[PDB]
Amino acid sequence: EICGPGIDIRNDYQQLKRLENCTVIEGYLHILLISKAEDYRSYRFPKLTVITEYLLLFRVAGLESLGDLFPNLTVIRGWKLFYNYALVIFEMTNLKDIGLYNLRNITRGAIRIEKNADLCYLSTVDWSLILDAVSNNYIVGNKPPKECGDLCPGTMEEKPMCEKTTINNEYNYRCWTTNRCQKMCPSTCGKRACTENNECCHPECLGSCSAPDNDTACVACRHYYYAGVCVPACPPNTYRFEGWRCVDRDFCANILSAESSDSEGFVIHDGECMQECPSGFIRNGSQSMYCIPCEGPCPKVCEEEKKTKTIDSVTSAQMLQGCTIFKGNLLINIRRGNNIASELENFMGLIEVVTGYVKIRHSHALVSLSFLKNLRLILGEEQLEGNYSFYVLDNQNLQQLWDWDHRNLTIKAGKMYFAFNPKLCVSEIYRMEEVTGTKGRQSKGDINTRNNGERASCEKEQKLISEEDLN
Ligand SMILES: *[C@@H]1O[C@H](CO[C@@H]2O[C@@H](C)[C@@H](O)[C@@H](O)[C@@H]2O)[C@@H](O[C@@H]2O[C@H](CO)[C@@H](O[C@@H]3O[C@H](CO)[C@@H](O)[C@H](O[C@H]4O[C@H](CO)[C@@H](O)[C@H](O)[C@@H]4O)[C@@H]3O)[C@H](O)[C@H]2NC(C)=O)[C@H](O)[C@H]1NC(C)=O
Ligand SMILES: *[C@@H]1O[C@H](CO[C@@H]2O[C@@H](C)[C@@H](O)[C@@H](O)[C@@H]2O)[C@@H](O[C@@H]2O[C@H](CO)[C@@H](O)[C@H](O)[C@H]2NC(C)=O)[C@H](O)[C@H]1NC(C)=O
Ligand SMILES: *[C@@H]1O[C@H](CO)[C@@H](O)[C@H](O)[C@H]1NC(C)=O
Ligand SMILES: *[C@@H]1O[C@H](CO)[C@@H](O)[C@H](O)[C@H]1NC(C)=O
Repeated sequence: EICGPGIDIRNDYQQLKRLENCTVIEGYLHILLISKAEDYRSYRFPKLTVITEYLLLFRVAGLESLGDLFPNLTVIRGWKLFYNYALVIFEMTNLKDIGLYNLRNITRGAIRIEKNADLCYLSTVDWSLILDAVSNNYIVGNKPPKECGDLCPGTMEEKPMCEKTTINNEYNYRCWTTNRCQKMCPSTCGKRACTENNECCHPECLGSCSAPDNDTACVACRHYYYAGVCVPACPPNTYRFEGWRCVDRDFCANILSAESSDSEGFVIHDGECMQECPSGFIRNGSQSMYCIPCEGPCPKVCEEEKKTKTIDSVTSAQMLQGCTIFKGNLLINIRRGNNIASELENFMGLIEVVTGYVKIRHSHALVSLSFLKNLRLILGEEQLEGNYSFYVLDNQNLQQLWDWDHRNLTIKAGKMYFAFNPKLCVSEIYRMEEVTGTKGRQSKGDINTRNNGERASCEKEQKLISEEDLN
């Protein structure tokens, strides 16, 4: 049967029993960190014929051959890879050979056969028969051919049974083990598979087949599998799923059905049943199976554990990246200021709306609030003591807010307070008021002219600080 998604086997060999019914592993297979006992015997899963992504064996000892486990693995489709590799075999102690003696096609990605001290029967395999892109294989740290002394079936008596290819200007016999030769097909068949008796398969059959010229006798499909048939494409009203099979809509619509997911569910876009809409699309309603183009960066509501996000750096604003709506409060408190105003804007420039309030305090690094490039509205659903939506205090260099000519912003509810911005002419402050519609909701210690703009050419008034500021 089909088992998915990626099976992750490890620490106990006995976990390899999770694989006893799988004929197809829809996803990857990981076998790490296991140690088979020389004492205890062994498993063997002849049912496994296909793995839709990659096969990765890492740091496993006691296993002396993979054909021992998967004597019938025939295709590793490589629909998703472990970093370019469809087949990774690393630090596999004891492994004396690959033995994957029915492996006939790695549809995608390459292979990595690294530090396997005793691995042999390695130079005797013709990976170009199995893989296209052999140039990308990565091989090193295995057992040296001259110490291996491999002999293909027949070599020792005197009736070679294996075929010969040339690999790296060496013309020799190809085989997976001493008793098993690598299978090849009659040239007649061309780019097609063939039976055990060298009979060509249907052009759709991938890997191999039970009866020639029959598209229902495949061991795998070249393209898509469907209703017992290797199809060259999915039939109308059935959709590609996982790169290898066609599934109808109620199947797609019922995939998380054994689970209580609060997430938006599977969608069907461009003929494929997939868990999520394509990059610039959005589901046209919540839990609709239909994806529609966003028409700009897709809407994205960001909301964190705490209510007030305090951005005290450029690194701290990382999470804001991509967001259109910040549900919470922004406390922008940036002191250190190389040039964080273009860096910040690649993080905060997309925010159109803040649901809470915006507090700018101690932000000496800043000269303008213009990196909030998309901010169109502040909702004021939560406000500082006093009823403040917009609160700006102790800002040494702030010269402007936003450009009150090139830009528009609105404060649905709440009011503002300004203090201790020496480079910030009250004029801007007075303009912002008109624009945001917060004009008229302001007390008058709010916009003081004694410590706001005091040291900037402009064009409770002549004092630097006052009792009015202790309020
Ligand atoms: C999300 O998208 C689905 C799928 O719709 C398809 O893709 C969309 C992205 C868009 O391209 C659609 O045009 C396309 O179908 C939407 O499902 C469709 O939903 C509409 C909603 O009513 C259905 O159409 C209706 O069919 C009725 C029965 O035949 C017909 O009576 C209706 O006509 C009456 O109402 C219309 C609509 O307002 C009116 O203009 C007419 O004059 C008349 O009074 C109406 O056409 C489609 O059949 C849909 N179903 C399917 C299976 O495709 C889905 O609604 C949408 N979700 C959200 C939240 O928008
Ligand atoms: C391993 O198997 C694939 C199977 O081919 C598929 O079916 C073809 C008829 C074609 O339409 C492809 O899309 C399918 O992948 C081999 O790769 C295909 O090779 C054919 C012929 O070279 C080529 O036209 C396709 O583009 C290839 N398909 C893909 C996805 O690349 C591949 O060559 C086989 N590897 C070896 C060593 O034989
Ligand atoms: C597989 O099937 C057998 C019998 O149907 C069952 O006992 C075993 O628990 C199953 N293993 C899995 C992983 O399904
Ligand atoms: C292929 O083989 C199956 C069973 O042997 C058969 O029933 C099906 O009809 C065959 N396909 C053709 C085209 O004959």
